[PDB]
Amino acid sequence: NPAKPLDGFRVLDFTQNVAGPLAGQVLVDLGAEVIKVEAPGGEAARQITSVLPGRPPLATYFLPNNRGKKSVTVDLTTEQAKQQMLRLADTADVVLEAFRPGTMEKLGLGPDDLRSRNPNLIYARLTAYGGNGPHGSRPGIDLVVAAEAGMTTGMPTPEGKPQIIPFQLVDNASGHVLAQAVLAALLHRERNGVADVVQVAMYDVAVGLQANQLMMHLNRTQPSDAFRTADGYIVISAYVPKHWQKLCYLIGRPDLVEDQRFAEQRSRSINYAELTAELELALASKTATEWVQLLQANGLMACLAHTWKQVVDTPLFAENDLTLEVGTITVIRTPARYASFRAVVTDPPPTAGEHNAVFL
Amino acid sequence: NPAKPLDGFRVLDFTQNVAGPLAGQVLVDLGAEVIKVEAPGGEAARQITLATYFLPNNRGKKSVTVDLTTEQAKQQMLRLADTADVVLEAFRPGTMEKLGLGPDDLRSRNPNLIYARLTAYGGNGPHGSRPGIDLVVAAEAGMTTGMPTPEGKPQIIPFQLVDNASGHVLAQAVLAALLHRERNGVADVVQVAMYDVAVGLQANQLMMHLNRTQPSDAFRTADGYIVISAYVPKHWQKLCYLIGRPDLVEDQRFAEQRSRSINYAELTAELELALASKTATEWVQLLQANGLMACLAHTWKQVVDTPLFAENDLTLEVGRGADTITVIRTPARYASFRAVVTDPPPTAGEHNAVFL
Repeated sequence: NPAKPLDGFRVLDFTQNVAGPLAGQVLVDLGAEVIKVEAPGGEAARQITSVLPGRPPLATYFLPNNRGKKSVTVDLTTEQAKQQMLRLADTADVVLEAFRPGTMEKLGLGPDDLRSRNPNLIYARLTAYGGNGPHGSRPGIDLVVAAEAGMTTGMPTPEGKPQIIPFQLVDNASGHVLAQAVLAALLHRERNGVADVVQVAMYDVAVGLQANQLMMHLNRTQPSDAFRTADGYIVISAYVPKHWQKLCYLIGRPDLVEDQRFAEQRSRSINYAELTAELELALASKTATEWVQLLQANGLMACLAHTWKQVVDTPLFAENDLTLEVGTITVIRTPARYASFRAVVTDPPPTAGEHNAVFL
Repeated sequence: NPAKPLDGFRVLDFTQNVAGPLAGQVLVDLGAEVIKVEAPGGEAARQITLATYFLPNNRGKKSVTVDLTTEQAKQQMLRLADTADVVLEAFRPGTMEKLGLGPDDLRSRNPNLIYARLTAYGGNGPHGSRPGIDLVVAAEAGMTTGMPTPEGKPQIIPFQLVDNASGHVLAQAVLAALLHRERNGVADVVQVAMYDVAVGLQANQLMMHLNRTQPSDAFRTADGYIVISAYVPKHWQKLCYLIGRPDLVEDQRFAEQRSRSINYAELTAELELALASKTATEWVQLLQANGLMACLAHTWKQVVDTPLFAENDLTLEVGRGADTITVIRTPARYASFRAVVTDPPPTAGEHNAVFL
């Protein structure tokens, strides 16, 4: 019922898989009409399912990021689709595209093709590596882009194998950055009358996520770690003088405050190895849950390293109202929250080509 | 010279550390006037060196120095907010209210003011009231799951992904709010919790517990590891011929995609047997020439020197002539204007005279 930021805006979404569609989902949550353009028979990600005992399989990649969207089914190689897409684009505020560089141009749907017809059209491109040269022309997925951008650095594994982060951080981060860039473009148009071309590379996002560590190499705080306890590990960050002193008294080790090895913070960094040893000797007297309870009650930053299975059952997780029901299946909402409207949609994903008679 | 999306907008930035200032930096790049509010001595992050935390996210901002506990600074902030379009704040829940600078305090005076709050855990109740930093929020949101360590220690990701992702999400939400105000006349309160962002980055992994593909990994070679993803039927087949193992294509253990996943341990031994005859660099060259996804697992020291890194124009220089400092630009790019700034960070309190 209440107004949403993007009411009245129409988005043509050519993207597949996760990053581009998440950006589409963010736009939907903000009130835009987002029209998926899929290959005949539907997007391939519709078929990639996970087993749910006693129930139809769950399209774990497709369903969460295409709720409340509309769908047209079209074969982009034929002349008929080209014309339908050109007519559909004349009515659009935004085009979202995530093919590898050069594709849309070969189809006759490039930024120049579409923008010559519609001077108010915002054109947004998401690629793996940028399309700025020969090395950046390649297709990629999360796992390979993450590793090529350096995200395995400094994480030792038992076998000496590079550590591969087991969630799709580059995809999901890229989705939000693209959404950000579309929003900026919409504002640019609204205020200045300029309809822009926007480009986001997953590689650039990944580099950005590691910017501080990368920076030391562009130019030729303890205790803050996980620690053994009597039972399980505890994560503690207490390196600011007030917190550090507080910590030493709380674990029953006042001697550490004035120990010349640990008294100043720089000493804590140089003698970092000795410090974790002293802390773990002291932390041995309680379980991690007990230490977490004690340290938090005294205003120190500490927590358990929860597993995914544990996270979803914590009181904090329940408190933040992070889930929605899609008719039933449970999914996670987009992170940004607003007071004057709810940035969620209850609608299910569209069936493949559901709105062909409506838009073609 | 050319118009920028946020020309004419003024932002009041109370944020510290990485997450919030990154959002401010995006706003600067998009043309906004962003005014930092710092402690009298200057933000603490100015001193944590050389300055890996402060310099990259505060270029082109202006700076005022004030002690927020005093009534004089309180009044100065209230007058300044009367002129502002956006407030960015990243203290723990309840803090700004205690200073008399909460959303109702500021929005009562300025009905067009957008108020944006970045917290660690949300502030929606008792559990989400705590302060936090990247490392602790990441572990509490589940980001150590499924990563085995030599010593059995939980694996802590050594870069600030939750901070930097949160900044972009905040920037996104501020942009949405600006459009909301522009089109619907609503000046909103915006909230982004780092925990919520962290949950979102892991959404598919979390989702399996709310309701209920090979080869794609790193592999040993003669020298170094190679990362390969070739699990799609057409790609799987190409890989087998290129590494000299046509027998693997029809091998009952590996012929179907589901089989490769079940027998991934055997698959890995067979693949590494073949990959042992060449260096990782050699395999990357060969596999890419044939349209397969493969790369080295570069270190940070290596990434910066690659031809790919150079192609994408990812760095900018801060200062003039010699002894400039190199930083990384924000990722989104635009044709009608450059989302970059040359200007250096402000000195502590540099604009005290102009704003207070």
